[PDB]
Amino acid sequence: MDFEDIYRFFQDPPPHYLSKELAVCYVLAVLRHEDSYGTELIQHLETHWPNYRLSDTVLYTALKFLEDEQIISGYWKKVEGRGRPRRMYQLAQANDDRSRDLAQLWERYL
Amino acid sequence: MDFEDIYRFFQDPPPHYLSKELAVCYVLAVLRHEDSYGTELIQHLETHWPNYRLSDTVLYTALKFLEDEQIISGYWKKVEGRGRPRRMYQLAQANDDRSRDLAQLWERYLSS
Repeated sequence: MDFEDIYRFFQDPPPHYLSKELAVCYVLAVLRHEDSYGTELIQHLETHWPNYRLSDTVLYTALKFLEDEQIISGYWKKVEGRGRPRRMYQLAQANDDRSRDLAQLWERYL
Repeated sequence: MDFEDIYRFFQDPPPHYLSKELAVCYVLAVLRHEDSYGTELIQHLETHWPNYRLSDTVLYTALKFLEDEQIISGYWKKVEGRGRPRRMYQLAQANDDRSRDLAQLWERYLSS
């Protein structure tokens, strides 16, 4: 323990990993603006909201929930230069106040 | 999970245990107003700032640091109707008031 290490923590504290509940609301906040995919949802968090991180396990949990609830749907998309397609997600509906409200819990949490 | 979990999470998330760094600043914020003791420092944190908790492990890390750096000192106090004495803590007299700066870091963190 030492003073440099203290103001360190305060000037640039380490991030927290999202819980499944936060992850659901984050993912919805993103998809309300653009379709996305797992790798990007993780990376976008680190770049846009660097006090937070998202693991593959929690991301999967959130996506499975949102699919089970029919709030999002998945689709395959080509990736230039690659044979293997990419699994994209989009909001399942045009108008869904549930997705809007959940996204708003994220923006209010922040 | 279900949607009720979600709203319930946002209404009352699990509290965050203080890191050793935040615990040093919290303890100093307390001691700038009053002498205190371990069990009180832990309880006071939860009662006044319920989004946080302090463990005995992290508290004793913080207290040992602050004693080793000569910012705080301890003394023994007699508790009514009890054999076991109580270790109290207070800011030591010093020229360089290290506690102000660190206490500020707590309060600023709270508003952030």
